[PDB]
Amino acid sequence: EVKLILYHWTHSFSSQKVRLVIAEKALKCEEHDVSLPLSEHNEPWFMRLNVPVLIHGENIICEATQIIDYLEQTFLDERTPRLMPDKESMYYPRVQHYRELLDSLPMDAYTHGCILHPELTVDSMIPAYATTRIRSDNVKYLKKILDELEKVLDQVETELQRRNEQPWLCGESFTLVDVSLAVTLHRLKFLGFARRNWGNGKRPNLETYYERVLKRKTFNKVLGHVNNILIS
Amino acid sequence: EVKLILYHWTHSFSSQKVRLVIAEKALKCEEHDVSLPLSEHNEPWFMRLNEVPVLIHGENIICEATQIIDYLEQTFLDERTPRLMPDKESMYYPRVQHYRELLDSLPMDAYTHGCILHPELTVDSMIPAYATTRIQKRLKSKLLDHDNVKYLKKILDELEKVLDQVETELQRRNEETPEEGQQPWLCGESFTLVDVSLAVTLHRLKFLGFARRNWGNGKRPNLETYYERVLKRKTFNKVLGHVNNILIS
Repeated sequence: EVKLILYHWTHSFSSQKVRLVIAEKALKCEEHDVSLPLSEHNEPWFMRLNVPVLIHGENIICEATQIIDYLEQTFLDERTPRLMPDKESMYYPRVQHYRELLDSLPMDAYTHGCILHPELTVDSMIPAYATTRIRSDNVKYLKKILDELEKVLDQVETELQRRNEQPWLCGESFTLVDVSLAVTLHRLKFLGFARRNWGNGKRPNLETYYERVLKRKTFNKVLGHVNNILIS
Repeated sequence: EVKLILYHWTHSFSSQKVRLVIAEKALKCEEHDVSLPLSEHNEPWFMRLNEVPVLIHGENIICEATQIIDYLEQTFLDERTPRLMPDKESMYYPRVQHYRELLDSLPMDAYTHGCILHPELTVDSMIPAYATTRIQKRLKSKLLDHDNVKYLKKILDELEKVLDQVETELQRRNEETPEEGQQPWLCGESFTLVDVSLAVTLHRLKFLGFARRNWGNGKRPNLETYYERVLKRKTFNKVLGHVNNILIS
């Protein structure tokens, strides 16, 4: 047989997307978490959120987006679910529009702007002493990108509204745009930007979506513990 | 110790640079050649030229040759481990980094595609002729061939201009060196990354058949001497000794 091999950091955002796509497709994959609990400077994984790789026979693929595209285009046995509609399908141009819009969110900026200036976060799951340690980019820049997020989240909420006409974001099937949405939100919850953008009083369809995928078997099996700082 | 793991294609240009740097620094590395003798269409390595390797070192994943080579030079710093780049503050650094960029910017991919297509522009190519034969419309494809040939010529004239500079630099090194004694490499006495880029480039042009155009029979004699000298270098032979022999899988 031909082995499928993945070298990744368990807590890297992009790696989470890749590993969830692997479970959503029911692929056997030999996964190697190369990260270490404590660094040489004695730091745990939630301190070091500063690219994964897939080896499949003769192919080497790098960066999550490229690994996911490789997976979608390569495993086409009928039993293997598709997470993307046919390239000439009516549905592709919409799905790919949200997928690009979600895959474009500055997660790097969010995580760095959560440790710094934690005032903008609410119920952040990162210990408070990271803020002190990391203070040895600016609030102006950070507020902006947070407001941009609202605008993006506004689009998701409005598009999510269409519920009975249960479905997922773009249709009946769980698609690649759902791994981007699911993993994005779970990270925002870790950073403390969840209460700011949904919950009681705000975006009820989005609050229902987030809670629904926490109950999903594949998501739970793959990302159930990634926000638990007690686990290496 | 912490393992060095390398996934690569033996015959890819970028894998060749990385593997040679590993051997020049005398690093232990678990190397995995992912390539297959025969493809799904039952084709050998010399049929299938079109490759980005990855290095796993502890917690680091590094992809692409230049980035892997920059990673090696910067992290492996034991006193017994050779450096292939002079200290950033050396007289020599700007000269080395300047040729390093000049060589690492050559479109090797376009040279190999333009060899499989349009072999009439190659001489004594080592790729079989039968690789080419396999690889309102009438006037559309005619215009593509014309544009691709114009491009291929252009980049081959650029190669010559790169090789003219190398030849002149090797002339400076020959004038500085007594003919009895240890001959320098491109930028000085030490073998540097720019020498691994140059060696692997020249070996590859030889394979594609773009050597006789650029050296031999009086043209670029220092470069010719350089090429023949690096074929005898121990690490080069150990690592690349057989990468141009289509009889070996």
